[PDB]
Amino acid sequence: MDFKQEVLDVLAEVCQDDIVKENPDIEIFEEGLLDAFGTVELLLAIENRFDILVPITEFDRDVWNTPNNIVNQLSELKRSHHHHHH
Repeated sequence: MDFKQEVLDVLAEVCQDDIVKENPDIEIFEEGLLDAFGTVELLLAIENRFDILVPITEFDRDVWNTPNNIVNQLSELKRSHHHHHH
């Protein structure tokens, strides 16, 4: 499994647009590719696909602002925020 590519695929699914793969420095919020409800859908999908749980209070549109920067944030949280129900 390729974590970066799988994150980008989830993001593209939520945005309904593969522009996030073709232009991985695109400004997702400035370009209107993701809104609040889409953010919630993204964080839910990250939990459902990876068992990584990022609370909405840890999300920041300035930091999670491009596909590449989302991958980077998630890569940093991938151990510390990984759950596995016993």
